[PDB]
Amino acid sequence: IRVFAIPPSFASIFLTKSTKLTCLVTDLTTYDSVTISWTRQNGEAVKTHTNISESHPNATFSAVGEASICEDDWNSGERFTCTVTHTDLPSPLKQTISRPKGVALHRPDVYLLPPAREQLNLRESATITCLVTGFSPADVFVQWMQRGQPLSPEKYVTSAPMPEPQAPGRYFAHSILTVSEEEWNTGETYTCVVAHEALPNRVTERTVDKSTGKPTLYNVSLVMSDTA
Amino acid sequence: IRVFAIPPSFASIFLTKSTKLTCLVTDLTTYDSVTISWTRQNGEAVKTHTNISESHPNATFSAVGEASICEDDWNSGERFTCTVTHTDLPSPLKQTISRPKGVALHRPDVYLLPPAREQLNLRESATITCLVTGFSPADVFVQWMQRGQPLSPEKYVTSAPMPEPQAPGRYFAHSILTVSEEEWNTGETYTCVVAHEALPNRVTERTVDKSTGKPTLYNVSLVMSDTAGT
Amino acid sequence: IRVFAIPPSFASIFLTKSTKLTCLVTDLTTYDSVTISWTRQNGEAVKTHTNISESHPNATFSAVGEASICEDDWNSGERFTCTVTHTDLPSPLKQTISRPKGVALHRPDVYLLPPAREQLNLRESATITCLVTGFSPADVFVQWMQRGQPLSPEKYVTSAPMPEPQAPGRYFAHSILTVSEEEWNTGETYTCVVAHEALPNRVTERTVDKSTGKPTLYNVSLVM
Ligand SMILES: *[C@@H]1O[C@H](CO)[C@@H](O)[C@H](O)[C@H]1NC(C)=O
Ligand SMILES: *[C@@H]1O[C@H](CO)[C@@H](O)[C@H](O)[C@H]1NC(C)=O
Ligand SMILES: *[C@@H]1O[C@H](CO)[C@@H](O)[C@H](O)[C@H]1NC(C)=O
Repeated sequence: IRVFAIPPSFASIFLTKSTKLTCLVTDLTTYDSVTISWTRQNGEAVKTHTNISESHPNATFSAVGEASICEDDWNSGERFTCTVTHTDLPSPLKQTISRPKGVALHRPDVYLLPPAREQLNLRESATITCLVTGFSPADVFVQWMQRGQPLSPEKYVTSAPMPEPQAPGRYFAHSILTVSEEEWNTGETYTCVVAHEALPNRVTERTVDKSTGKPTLYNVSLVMSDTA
Repeated sequence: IRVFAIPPSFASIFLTKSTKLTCLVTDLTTYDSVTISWTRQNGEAVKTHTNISESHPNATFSAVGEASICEDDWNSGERFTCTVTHTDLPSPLKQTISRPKGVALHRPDVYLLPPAREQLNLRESATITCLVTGFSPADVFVQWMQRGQPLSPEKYVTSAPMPEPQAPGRYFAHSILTVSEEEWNTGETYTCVVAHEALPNRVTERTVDKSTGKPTLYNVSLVMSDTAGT
Repeated sequence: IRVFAIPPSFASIFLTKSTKLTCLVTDLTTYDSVTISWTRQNGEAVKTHTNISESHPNATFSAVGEASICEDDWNSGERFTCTVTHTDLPSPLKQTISRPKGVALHRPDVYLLPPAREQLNLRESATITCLVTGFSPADVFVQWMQRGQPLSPEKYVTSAPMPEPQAPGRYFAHSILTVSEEEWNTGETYTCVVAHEALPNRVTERTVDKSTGKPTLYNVSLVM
């Protein structure tokens, strides 16, 4: 009986714009009369459940049980407890869901680095990296937009957060968006959206352009002489 | 009896980090045992209703009650009804406020405008404006932060939304942050934050500084008289 | 009751080069004995109000009043009282129309702002705004002129005056001009004029174009 109730990630919270709690049974024979429900503080019980599949190649009952509940309820510590009433165990399988309060809350520092000059000289592609550093919960979401329109998820790839060597509490992550080199030369502005809990507005946007790392000063001095 | 309530705009709920709506009753006699609550169409009212204001000396109430309500439930289209029971009106008075449905949801087109040279040449101050235009509906919230830190609301003021001349459906707004010239000389982010429901992430951030724009300056210092005609 | 006595703002007197007094009749019987006051302190009667409004659908009667009063006489501070002799009230309602005096006059500091780089990069429309700062009181009739010919009122929108955050006495105003990007690229010597009483000539002009907004870039030096 593997009731792995993994809380949805913050990227999943701002991806589908809905908080779906997870209480899924793994490695168990599919049976009937399973009355799953969520019990919280003050005895509230609101639930809608779908995605029930009788047959599985691994002989594991799905019992996905995804319900839409407001984010403020999670922010209030409602301790969402799953109550899977399986036949073998008459007592409901209690699995609580709550945010691990007590962790450090450091806002990320978003830096939109310009593409390398040699790669643009190669005239093949233009990969703009979005270096996100300094976040303790390590729950970061990176999304790219062009002219205010979000791009397809397959154009940009985001690496999983990993601990920072200098700061043990803080974490860092990176993501790259690959476009054509003349697309970069066109003058389009790319915005990197970084979603995190510690941010005052929960998101942060940085804009990159052709004129973000150009040489502000040219100091050419043409000196010509006819003597040794 | 002028019955009216102020619906919680997106700007207010974005500023307060919570969704709360007020029930307001005007031109009624001063009786005790006030029972006002926002009843959802399923028949379940608000949990708590506190912070009721005190009557004006002119025998007119502007009392407002606040409660914690889910934002998804409000903006999904579910209308909220306020029940008003009092000795003056034995029949239960009802109120209704709800955001309009079917209105065009177009993202704002934010273009921050750097200040002109002459305001910098004058030594009094510098004004940085964040031109927000082409957004529907009219409601919008503009916030200014410096280096990721929120600034005081007294420094920046947001203009009231007005329709765009080209398109009647869209609207445009202004927000000016007045800062000293020496602050503009130093490198500061001075981020402009625009909040709107039609945006995907609901927040648009733009940055500006002294090095913003700044076409490349050339310093050609050529020496040619050393040849002296071979 | 209530009467919509709207004093003529500085914009109205600036546009028509004359003062057009307005005292809108509201909340009165449509076809009852009505006597609106249109006399000065001395009692002289102005010319009869023109363009009388028709019968409003509700019980309230509507009427548009106009008058031709001078500039300094209207600035002299005499009282233009609006009172109506009507049978629905035993006593007539008085709402005097007069300029409020004692307000400080501050010279506006207008500074036109070039269009943003992102707007010039996306290239859908070009919005040129004329920022008005440090003007008091809250009155403005800022305009927009194209190559010497003023643009249509519909093209430009003038924002309502609001108190300045740093200076409570002073106010600010906005006036955007939505134009084509190619028009800005070609250069149409757009100009902005702002109307205010505190200026020595009541209006000042600022000129902008594409070459404006571009500093000196080419510091080529010839030395011997
Ligand atoms: C540019 O070059 C000149 C000499 O050619 C030098 O004196 C000057 O310091 C240089 N500019 C900067 C910013 O260093
Ligand atoms: C431009 O060149 C002149 C002549 O060499 C020099 O004196 C000046 O400092 C330069 N300006 C810069 C480098 O900003
Ligand atoms: C331009 O060049 C002259 C050459 O003498 C120099 O004095 C001046 O400082 C330069 N200005 C800039 C902004 O580089």
